[PDB]
Amino acid sequence: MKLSEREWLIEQDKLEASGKFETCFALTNGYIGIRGINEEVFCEETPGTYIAGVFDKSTAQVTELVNLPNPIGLRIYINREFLNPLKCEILEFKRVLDLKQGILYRKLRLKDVKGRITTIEGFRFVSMNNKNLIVQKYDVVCENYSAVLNVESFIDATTVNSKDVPNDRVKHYEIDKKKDFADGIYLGITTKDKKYKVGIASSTKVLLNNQRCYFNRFTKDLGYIITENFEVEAKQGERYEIEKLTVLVSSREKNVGDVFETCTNKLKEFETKSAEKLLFEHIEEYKRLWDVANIDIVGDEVANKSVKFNIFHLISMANPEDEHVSLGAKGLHGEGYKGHVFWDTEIFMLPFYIYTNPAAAKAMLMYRYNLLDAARENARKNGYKGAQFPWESADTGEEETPKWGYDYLGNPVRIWTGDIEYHISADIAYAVMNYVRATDDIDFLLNYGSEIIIETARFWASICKYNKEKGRYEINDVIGPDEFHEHCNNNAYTNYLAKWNLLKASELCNLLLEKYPKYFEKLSKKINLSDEEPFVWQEIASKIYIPYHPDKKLIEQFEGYFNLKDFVIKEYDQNNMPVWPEGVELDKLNNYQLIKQADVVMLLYLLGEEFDDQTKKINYDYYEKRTMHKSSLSPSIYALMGVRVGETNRAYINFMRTALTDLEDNQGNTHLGIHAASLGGTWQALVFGFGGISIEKDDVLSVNPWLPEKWESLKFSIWWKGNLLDFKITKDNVEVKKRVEKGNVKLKIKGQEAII
Amino acid sequence: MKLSEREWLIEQDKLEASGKFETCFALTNGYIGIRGINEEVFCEETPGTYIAGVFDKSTAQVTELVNLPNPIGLRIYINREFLNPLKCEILEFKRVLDLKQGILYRKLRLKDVKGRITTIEGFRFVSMNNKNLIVQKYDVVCENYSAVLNVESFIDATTVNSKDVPNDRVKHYEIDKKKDFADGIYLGITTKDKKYKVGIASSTKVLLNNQRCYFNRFTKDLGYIITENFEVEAKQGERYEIEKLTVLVSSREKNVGDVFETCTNKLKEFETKSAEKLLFEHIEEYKRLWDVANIDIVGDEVANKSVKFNIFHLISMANPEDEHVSLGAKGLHGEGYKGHVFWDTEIFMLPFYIYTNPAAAKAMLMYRYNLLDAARENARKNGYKGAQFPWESADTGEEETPKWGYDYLGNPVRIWTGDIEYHISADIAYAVMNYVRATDDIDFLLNYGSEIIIETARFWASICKYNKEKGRYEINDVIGPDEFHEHCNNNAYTNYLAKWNLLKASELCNLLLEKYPKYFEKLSKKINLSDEEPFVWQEIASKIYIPYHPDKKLIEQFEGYFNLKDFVIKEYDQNNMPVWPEGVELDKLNNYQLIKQADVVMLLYLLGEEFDDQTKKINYDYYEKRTMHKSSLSPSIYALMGVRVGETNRAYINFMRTALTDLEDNQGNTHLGIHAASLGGTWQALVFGFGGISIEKDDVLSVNPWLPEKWESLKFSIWWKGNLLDFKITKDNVEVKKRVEKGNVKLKIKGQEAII
Ligand SMILES: OC[C@H]1O[C@@H](O)[C@H](O)[C@@H](O)[C@@H]1O
Ligand SMILES: OC[C@H]1O[C@@H](O)[C@H](O)[C@@H](O)[C@@H]1O
Ligand SMILES: OC[C@H]1O[C@@H](O)[C@H](O)[C@@H](O)[C@@H]1O
Ligand SMILES: OC[C@H]1O[C@@H](O)[C@H](O)[C@@H](O)[C@@H]1O
Repeated sequence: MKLSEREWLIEQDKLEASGKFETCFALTNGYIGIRGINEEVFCEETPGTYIAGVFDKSTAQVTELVNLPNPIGLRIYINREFLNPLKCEILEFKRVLDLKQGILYRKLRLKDVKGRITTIEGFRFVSMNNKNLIVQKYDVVCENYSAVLNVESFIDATTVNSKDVPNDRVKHYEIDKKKDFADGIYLGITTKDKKYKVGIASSTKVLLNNQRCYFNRFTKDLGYIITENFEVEAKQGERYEIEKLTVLVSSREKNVGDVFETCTNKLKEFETKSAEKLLFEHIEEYKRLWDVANIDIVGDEVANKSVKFNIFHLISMANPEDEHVSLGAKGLHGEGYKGHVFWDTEIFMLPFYIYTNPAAAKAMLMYRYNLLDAARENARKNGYKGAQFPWESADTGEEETPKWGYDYLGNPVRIWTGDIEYHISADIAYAVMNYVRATDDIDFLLNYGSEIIIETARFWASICKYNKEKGRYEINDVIGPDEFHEHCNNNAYTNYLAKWNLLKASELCNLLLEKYPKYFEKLSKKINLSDEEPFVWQEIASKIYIPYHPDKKLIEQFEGYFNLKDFVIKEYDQNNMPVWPEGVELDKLNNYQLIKQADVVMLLYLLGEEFDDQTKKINYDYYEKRTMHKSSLSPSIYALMGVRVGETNRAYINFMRTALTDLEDNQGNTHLGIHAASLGGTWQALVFGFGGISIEKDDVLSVNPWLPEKWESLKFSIWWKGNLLDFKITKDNVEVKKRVEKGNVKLKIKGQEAII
Repeated sequence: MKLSEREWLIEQDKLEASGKFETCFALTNGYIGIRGINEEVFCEETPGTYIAGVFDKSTAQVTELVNLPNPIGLRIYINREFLNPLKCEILEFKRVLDLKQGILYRKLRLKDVKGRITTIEGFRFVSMNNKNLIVQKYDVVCENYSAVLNVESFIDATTVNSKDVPNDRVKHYEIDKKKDFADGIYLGITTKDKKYKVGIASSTKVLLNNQRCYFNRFTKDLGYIITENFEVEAKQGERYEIEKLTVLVSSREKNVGDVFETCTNKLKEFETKSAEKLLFEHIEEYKRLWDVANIDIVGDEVANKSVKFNIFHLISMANPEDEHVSLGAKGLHGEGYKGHVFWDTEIFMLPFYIYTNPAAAKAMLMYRYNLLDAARENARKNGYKGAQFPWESADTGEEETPKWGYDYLGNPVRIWTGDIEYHISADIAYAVMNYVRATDDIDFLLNYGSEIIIETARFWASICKYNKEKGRYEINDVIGPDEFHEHCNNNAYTNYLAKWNLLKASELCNLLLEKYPKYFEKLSKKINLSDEEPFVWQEIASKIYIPYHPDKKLIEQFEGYFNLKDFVIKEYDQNNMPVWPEGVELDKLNNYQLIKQADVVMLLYLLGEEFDDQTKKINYDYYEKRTMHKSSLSPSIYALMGVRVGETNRAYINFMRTALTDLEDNQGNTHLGIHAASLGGTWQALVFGFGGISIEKDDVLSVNPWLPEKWESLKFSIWWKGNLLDFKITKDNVEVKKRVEKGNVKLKIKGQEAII
């Protein structure tokens, strides 16, 4: 293995425990996730070992993505004394994530108090093609000495969730078995609710010139830590090659029967290939994905690198084979938000997959399809009809939003988002149409998508409330995307999206009846559709209230938002983020016009082909200036929409706010996990903002790019109607090339229609 | 509580993890022992939690004193984040062991990265009179803030033995059960060989003005850790009191019945007593101990204070109520030597007890008595007779000396002390007489002691070999007190002591037959003692070879020793310990005249009333120059004999070495546990060296003091034939007063009879 050039490398400065790097250096294949801890597992490190879909509640308030035993641990002892990196003089330190190859490398050259110098150089990856497999390889060289070296491998099944918060800590698993099976060591667990079993097999070997070079192997059962240990009579300057393969299998897999048998056989197979060869198979997967997803920015090396970083974590975390999971708000990179799935995925993350790997996007839509029954049950429990998707989803599709937490001031507080942040159900319907529009996947629409869109429309028809005096339908006592304002009436974003979802479902019903009558019938029989429902939906939609001041062309975020105390945003912090205005009480956010994130502007982004340029510009200007950017979701959408409305003054800096969310930790909580929505947002702002792509009413692909000052070019590729397109954007021009000649693509390049 | 004056305080300078101070501040009551870690249990700390007599082997090479779960842990959290003292600015730090009240005290004033200042102040003790009880009491003041404090009490059963050595690391217990019993938390273990069960019940509470002030208690089951948590809405300046009581019960106690029930009942009674009542009981016990054992040295503060330290640890570690344990080589203060009992106890430590609290000496000797069957089996199976006491003893009395270890160069070695360091069995018979002569405890002598002495004489008769050519009995292939020399023939120390044991045994049989013939009958039947044996002993003893090299008057350590290469000890380190001469190889110590510790000079101390002053001088002079002091048993014996031969500067020098063994860590390995022999050594150097005491034939207490230049005054007390004698030595004068009268006392002060 050879490192990629610097352009592809993300570097940690200093040898130390770091929450931030544990997140940025977290490695996943969309099934296994592993936090970027150091292999020694130092004192203050937070390990993270996750398998997608493996959730457990036990004594916690809601179900949580399980922190499984930590299997990657590896220590070196010199004559039975732990070679402790933080205890040595550091002669050489390098530590990098290689985004092109998807490996985490680390090289240490250490001088201990005895003046002995040792080299430890190696890497690890979570296999993209062997989803069960983790691979670690480290060369060790005793440069000026000879000694007995103990290579210690260990699985640590003392891990817990919420390790730093005494109230919330819980161990979500019990240890079923531990075994020295000669060829390695095994530890198996069952989650405490008993819904999942996981096996972990690990096998370490120490070689010199590809022979096993250890005089003794022993194993230790230390309670809930099991170890595998190789003693080597190490001679000065010789190259001791340590390889550790670890396999994780869960009872989610078809169909395994015994995780122990499956683990250990899987490990046998992996043993017949070399570390070199598992690596090459791993790197091929990254080639295939980068070939489409890579974006080249010329003139801004910070932007270019930060964008590779965003994309890499996006391409790493999705598994199109798994139609029973989707992407948590922090990927598989940490515990913040408990591995739950929000609108972050449908609205921020999904378009990336729609346009770069449509099979991933479909799988994540199949997650929602498969939880339709839980969404129907969720509706029924709240007095509504159709499908009411939860604000926070895990494995069953029940509402997993906590009811209690702590506010900005550390006080206990009720959490209302699960209860009344309803827009999620519309967001999923929108994301369904977005996927089908892009791919022309009619099969999906007919068999799965239509049912989702119609059931969420049924939900919206149940919650809309007719106000007779006013001759309008309202949706009252909600939270819109701006979570600062709770118990609002007629959030415009919510009302509009509901209105969109209702008209979409009618339109679909009449299309399926006219054009796909056998599919219409099967849907109608499955979900009990009546002939009147399409009309009922048209009628509610025609009269849903949108708060709107025609004289000022301003869309009011929710009724009465205009009477609330205004406030000037006067300064930015070291990371160029808004700082709260003087006067503001952080538990009275409801009384001001300050907003957390894009809300009307989010609406203007999603349903933009239905508002005029003046409107978009006017509402952009009003809200952008009142936006605190207090969610990692916020800046991407203001970069993207800034461009779209000619208000490019601040487009660059919002863009760099999203792109550096975790690399500069600009929200201060990167240690909780990757800000997964902001990754998708960054990609969207380049392609739908700077790259100037927008979709028009007749599904014609319009292109009106704007590059910031520093950028001479921007290249990116998207899938559009089954055609792979290459865009090259420069200061002056736009070129679009099809990668396969054949098929017709209609574009509107700066007001001018063009065929390719 | 109020701290004692500074003369009675041992101070740590700096807040940190420290093996040295874990040992130095280990607290014990002779049942429980607890290493001097900080409440929080920082990452580099080495907990030790032991119960006397609780030993397990499992996968280890030999049985080891078990490191049980660590029950003392206590951490504070402010709004859910750990107040970690190592992460704060330390505005104030004080940590002392109070030798007089036997409590460990710490005060911190901490300033965190958020600017909040917190004070944490308190202490802990392992109850001297309630042998199952650990008491902890801390005050917390939030000096410039208010917040929610979480007080977390934890029992950590993830502990193991030999934690920092991978080959040797062994968890010696399984967790039987954990329970939240509302007024506390419970964890029970059973050791892996199943020989001991232990219950731990702990109760924490948080009070403001002696009223429970927490709004919530909760407990957590985190695998092999259980926690008890208290949430407090803490207000600036208020003093919150945390009290933690912990009960440890083992199946070594009588009538435990159900362990959970016994533990939680005991803690319930203790909970009826205030901490101040509990502390006053505890201090009263130390008061009773110090009233006899305190030694007052004037003119030298370093020596007066380190002496308090040495006696503190001795008085803390003996439980005269327990006749089935004795003192391990490192007390109950660490895992060094695995809790094994060696000649250290009978010869070094036991005299301190014999003269300051004989009841403790007698229990220690009953430990031996109760292990005679094992000593008989040990003899038998080695092809010998009588009672061959093991070199290292634990619970069963079988030989527990490891056969394999690592030499001075780090390489695997055969350890031969268990096989051929035979002198332990005479050492025990010596200790018996020593104890009996001081106390006139005839009953012990008739019922217990005589059986020991006679069965060890039987051993010595059975190992002696007749050399027909040279006309004498020999004991060949031995290790004597100087362990640098292995497979020696006729070690003088061993031959004389065997000769002493044989003759003592004949003598006792003659006394028993004549003065107590019923007892002589009962013992003779018990052990099948025939009429002829005592004549056999007398006969073997008359012909045992003693390497005199007259009339040089020079006792050769063993035969051939004088032919080995001589080296000059020339250099010393900054603690004044001998450094190896140049040209010495540490794997060839058998070929040199360098010795580890007192051997011939050990013999001149123990059987002093049998060699003349000229003889002593000569041998002291020859051997001291050759003594490396590579055992902490070495310096005290040379101080003592030094004074006895008027070689007197080197006496003070050796004395300060044994005084400071742990406080200056002069052997470099204080972190393993207290050097328990050296404690006794120090005491004996004072009383029998500088103090001038010896016992000459016919139990005449003789006194010929020599105080060092610095010393104006030396006071101390001893029990002699049931009399408590207070002694006061000044450079010119000696006085003696009875504080308790009993036996008649035959006293000589500088050749002259005296009265009292
Ligand atoms: O998980 C509980 C809640 O936490 C808040 O920090 C987020 O803003 C909500 O969207 C979420 O529902
Ligand atoms: O990322 C999870 C949630 O975090 C909150 O801070 C945002 O307000 C929500 O819109 C978001 O979905
Ligand atoms: O415990 C094994 C051996 O260790 C050595 O350090 C000691 O010198 C012996 O007296 C003991 O038997
Ligand atoms: O302290 C236990 C043992 O340690 C060894 O180093 C000494 O040489 C022995 O005499 C001693 O009994």
